[PDB]
Amino acid sequence: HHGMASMSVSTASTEMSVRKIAAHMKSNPNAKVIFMVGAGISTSCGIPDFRSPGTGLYHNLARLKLPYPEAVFDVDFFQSDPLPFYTLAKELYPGNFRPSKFHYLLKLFQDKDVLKRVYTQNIDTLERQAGVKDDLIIEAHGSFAHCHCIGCGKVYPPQVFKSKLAEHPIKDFVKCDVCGELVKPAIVFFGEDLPDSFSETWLNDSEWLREKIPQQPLVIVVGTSLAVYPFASLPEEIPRKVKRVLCNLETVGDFKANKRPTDLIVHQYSDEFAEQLVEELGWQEDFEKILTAQ
Amino acid sequence: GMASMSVSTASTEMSVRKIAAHMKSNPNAKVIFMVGAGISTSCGIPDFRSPGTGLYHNLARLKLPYPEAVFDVDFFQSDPLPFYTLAKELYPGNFRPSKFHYLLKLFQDKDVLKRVYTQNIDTLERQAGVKDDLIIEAHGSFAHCHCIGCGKVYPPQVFKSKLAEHPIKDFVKCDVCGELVKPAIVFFGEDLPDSFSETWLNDSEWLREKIQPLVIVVGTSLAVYPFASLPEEIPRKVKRVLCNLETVGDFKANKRPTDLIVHQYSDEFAEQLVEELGWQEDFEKILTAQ
Amino acid sequence: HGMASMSVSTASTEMSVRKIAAHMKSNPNAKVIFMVGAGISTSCGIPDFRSPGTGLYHNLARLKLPYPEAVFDVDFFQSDPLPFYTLAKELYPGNFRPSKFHYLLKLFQDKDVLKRVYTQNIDTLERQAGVKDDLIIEAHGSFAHCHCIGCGKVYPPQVFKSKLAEHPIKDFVKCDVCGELVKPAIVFFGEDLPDSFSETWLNDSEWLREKIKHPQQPLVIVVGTSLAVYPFASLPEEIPRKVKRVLCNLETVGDFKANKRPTDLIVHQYSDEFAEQLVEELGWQEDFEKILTAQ
Ligand SMILES: Nc1ncnc2c1ncn2[C@@H]1O[C@H](COP(=O)(O)OP(=O)(O)OC[C@H]2O[C@@H](O)[C@H](O)[C@@H]2O)[C@@H](O)[C@H]1O
Ligand SMILES: Nc1ncnc2c1ncn2[C@@H]1O[C@H](COP(=O)(O)OP(=O)(O)OC[C@H]2O[C@@H](O)[C@H](O)[C@@H]2O)[C@@H](O)[C@H]1O
Ligand SMILES: Nc1ncnc2c1ncn2[C@@H]1O[C@H](COP(=O)(O)OP(=O)(O)OC[C@H]2O[C@@H](O)[C@H](O)[C@@H]2O)[C@@H](O)[C@H]1O
Ligand SMILES: [Cl-]
Ligand SMILES: [Cl-]
Ligand SMILES: [Cl-]
Ligand SMILES: [Cl-]
Ligand SMILES: [Zn+2]
Ligand SMILES: [Zn+2]
Ligand SMILES: [Zn+2]
Repeated sequence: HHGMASMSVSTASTEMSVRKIAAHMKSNPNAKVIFMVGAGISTSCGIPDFRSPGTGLYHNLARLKLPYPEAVFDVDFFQSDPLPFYTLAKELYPGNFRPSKFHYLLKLFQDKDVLKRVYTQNIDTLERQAGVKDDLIIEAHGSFAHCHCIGCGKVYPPQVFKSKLAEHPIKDFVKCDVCGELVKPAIVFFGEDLPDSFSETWLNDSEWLREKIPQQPLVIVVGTSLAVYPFASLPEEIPRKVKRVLCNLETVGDFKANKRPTDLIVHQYSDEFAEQLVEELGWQEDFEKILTAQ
Repeated sequence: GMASMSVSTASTEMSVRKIAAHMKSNPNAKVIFMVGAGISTSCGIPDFRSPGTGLYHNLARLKLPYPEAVFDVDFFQSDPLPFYTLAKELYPGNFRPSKFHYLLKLFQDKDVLKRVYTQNIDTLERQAGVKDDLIIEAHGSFAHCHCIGCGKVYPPQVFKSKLAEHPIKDFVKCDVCGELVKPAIVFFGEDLPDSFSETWLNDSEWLREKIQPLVIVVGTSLAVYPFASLPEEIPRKVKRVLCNLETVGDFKANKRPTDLIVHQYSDEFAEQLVEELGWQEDFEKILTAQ
Repeated sequence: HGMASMSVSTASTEMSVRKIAAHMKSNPNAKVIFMVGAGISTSCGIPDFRSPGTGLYHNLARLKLPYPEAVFDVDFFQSDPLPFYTLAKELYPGNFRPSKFHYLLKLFQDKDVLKRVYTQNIDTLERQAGVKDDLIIEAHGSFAHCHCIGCGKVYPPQVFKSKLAEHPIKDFVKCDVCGELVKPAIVFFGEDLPDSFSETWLNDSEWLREKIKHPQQPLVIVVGTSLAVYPFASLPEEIPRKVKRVLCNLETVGDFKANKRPTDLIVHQYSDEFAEQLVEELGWQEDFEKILTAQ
C-alpha cells in the first residue's frame, strides 16, 4: 500500500525520496510541478552560493572593504557609496557559465509538460539558458535585462551601465537623466521591492494550487537557505494539502520550523537529485538528448 | 497558581520532581506513555538513527540500495533476501527488559498506567509484565505473519523456520494470492494496525474528558509518521513530558509553556522517577522477581 | 524600505546593529522597551543562572539540594529554609557597579527614548546606573522589603537581614500575625510575581498596540536572558507582530528560536559590546562616555 497514512519518514535517502516523488507523478499524470530555487542549483556550474561557509560570496568580499557583507547589495549603502557594487558588478553578468543538469531537468519537465513554474532567486539566468520558456520563469530578484533609477524608477536599456564598467578609472557613476539619482541594473537589492510579476504570479499559482486540491501537484524547493524575504515566505504559503519537497544540503526555513507529516526533505546536491529523479521517472533518453544538444 | 513563577526549561532533578509532584496531586489520574527505540538501548539493542551506532548506519553487509530498503515494502517485494537475512537478529527473545520497561510494570501495579503506545517490536514491554490491553504496538509485532498482497494472516512458524534454512531457497508465499508473506511488523509504505488509530481516537477523548492526566514521551526521535503526529494531538490542557537525549519533534517546534523536557537516558529517568514517587521498594522487588 | 521589500532574516551583526540604529533614526521620538535578565550583569562580576559551569545553578553543591533551583522554590523553602538563609547573605545588592550596557539604558533615558525596562535581575543595577524607578519594572522582586509566604504581610528588610549574621542561624523569622515564614520579596518558583509587573505590561501592551494614522514606531529589545522562566518568557511572544523585536544574547532562545518572525533582529554579542556598537551607530559616543566617566 501507499496511502497518505502509511508509515513514512520525512527525511529520506535520495533513492527513496525520488521513488516517492516518481510514484506521485506516475499516480498524478497531467499534474504539474512548481519549483522554488536558490543559489544552490548553480554551485556545480562554477558559481559559489551566497552563504555557504568558506566558499559563500558573503565570505569573499573583504576586497571591497565593506561595513558589512550584504552592503554590496543594499540600496542604502549603494546611494552613499556605489564604488564597491560597480567593482563587483562585472563578474555578476551572465554568459561565462553553462547550465547544470538540474537546470536541464526543468527543461525536461517542460518537454514532458509537467512544469507549471519556476520561481528563482538567481540572476545568472541559467534557467532560461537551459531552454525554459519565459512564461514559466519568475525571476523573483530581477535581472540584467535592463537598468533603472533608484529614485523615480525610470527604466533604461542595459548598455549604458554595462558601459561605465568597462572604463577602468571609474569616473562619476551613471545618473538618472530626469531626477539625477543613481541608476543600476534591475537586480533587486535589500531595501527595494521585488518585481510585480513575482507577487502577482504567485497570487495566481496559489489559487491554482487550491483549485487542484483532481491530479494533485507538487512543489519542490531546492538550493536555498530560505533566509531572504519575501521569497522565503512562499514555502509556508503552500496549502497544507499540497505535498512539498525540499532538496537541500540542509533542512531550512519552514521545513525546519513547521515540518509537515507529508513533507519530503532530501539532503542532496541538486544535480545528484536531478539525475536520480530522471532515471526513476524513466526519462533518461529524452534527458540524455537534451543534455547532448547542449 | 498557574500564572506564577515557573520553569519551562528546568534541570533534570527539578523536572523529575515536578512530574512526581503532579502524580501526587492527582492520585487517581493515569499516565499514557509514547515510546521508541531509546528505551531498549540499554538492553543491548542499538536504536535506529543515532550517529554512527544507529542501525540504519550499520546495514553494510546487506548491500542495500539505500538505508531504509530493508523495511521498505517496495524493495521487499522485489528482493526479500536482505530482510530475511536481517530478520534473524530482529526476532524477540535474546534480551531482557530494561529498568524503564519495569517502570511501566510498576505504574500498572499502582493503577497509574492508562496505555503504552510503543513503536518497538522487541516486545520487551510485554516481557516486563504489562498487560496486553494496555500495550499498543503501533508498528506491529512478530506475533503473526501476513500477506503483503491480500492481507491474509498466517502463523509465525513457517516464516521463522525458513530463516533457519541457510541458503534461503524459495520465500514464503500466500496460498491464496501468491504474494510474499512476512511478519506483521510495519514496513515503510504499509498502513498501521487498526488498534493504533482506533485506540488513540478513543484515548484522545478520554483525555479531553479528563479536563488530571499526564502523557510521557520517551526514547523516540519523532521522525516517523503517523506516530510522530501523536504528541501535537495532545490537548493543550494536558501536561506533556519528554524524556529523550535531545529535544525532538513537536517539543522542538511548537513547545508549550507546561512542557517538561528531560535530557536523560530512560533508565536513569525511571530510576529517579521511582525515587521521587517514594516507590523504591515495590520497584526493586519487581526488578528482582522478573 | 517598504513592508514587503527585500530583507534578510539572518543578517550579520554589523547589518543587524545597523538596521536598529537606522530604525531609531527614522523614528526619532519613538520609545524603546527593554526586557533583560542575568546576562547584562555578567560583566559586572555577577554570574548568571544557567551558563554551563559558571552559572549559579551549577555551583550550589555545598547547599546539598534536591535540585538547583530549590533555593528559590517556596515549596522547598517552606519545608527547609536553612539553605536559602545560608545563601541569602551574598545575594544582597551593593557590591557591584553597573555595566556599560546598564549605562546604555540611562543614555536612552536622557534622550527621552526609553519607555520601560522590564528586568528579572535583583541586583538593582539599572537603578544604580541612573534609570528612574518609574521606568524600571522588577518582574522578579527585590530586597526593598520582606513578606510572609502565608498571609503576605509586608515587613521592613532589616529584621530578616540581621538574622543572617548569627553564626548558627536558628529559629527563622516568622510572621507575627499568622506564624508562617518571612523572606525578602524576591520571587521564588511557586509565588506570584509583583502586581505592577503584569499590570504595567498590560498598559505597555496597549501603548504598543496604539503606536501601530502613523505614530512613531516603537521597538522592543530583549537582552541577556535565556527566556527559561515564565511568565516573563511570555512577554517577547506577546509583542505585536507589527512591532520589531531585537534579541541581543549569546544564543538564540525563547520565542526567537521557536517562532522566529522574519523581521526579528538577532544579535549574538555580549550586551556590553552591543551597547558600545549601538552607541557608535547612533552617534552618541560623547553623551555615553560622559555618562560613563561621570561614574
Ligand atoms: N549543489 C547544491 N545542491 C543543493 N543545495 C546546495 C548546493 N550547494 C549549496 N546548497 C545549499 O543551498 C543553499 C544556498 O543558500 P544561499 O547562499 O543563501 O542562497 P539563496 O538562498 O538563494 O540566497 C537568497 C538570496 O540572498 C541574497 O543574498 C541574494 O540575493 C539571493 O538571491 C544553502 O542552504 C546550501 O546548503
Ligand atoms: N537511553 C535512552 N534514553 C532516552 N532517549 C534515548 C536513549 N537512547 C537513545 N535515545 C534517543 O531516542 C531516540 C531514538 O530515535 P530513533 O532511532 O529514531 O528511534 P525511534 O524513533 O523509535 O525510531 C522510529 C521507528 O523508525 C523505524 O525505522 C522503525 O521502524 C522505528 O519504530 C533518539 O532521538 C535518541 O537520541
Ligand atoms: N555578557 C552577556 N551578554 C549577552 N548575553 C549573555 C551574557 N552573559 C550571559 N549571557 C546569556 O544570557 C542568558 C542568561 O540566562 P539565565 O541564566 O537563564 O538568566 P535569566 O534568564 O535572566 O534567568 C531568569 C531567571 O531564572 C531564575 O533562575 C532566576 O530567577 C532569573 O531571573 C543566557 O542565554 C546566556 O548565554
Ligand atoms: Cl494546468
Ligand atoms: Cl491551508
Ligand atoms: Cl486543544
Ligand atoms: Cl498580534
Ligand atoms: Zn529617476
Ligand atoms: Zn495473499
Ligand atoms: Zn502572615
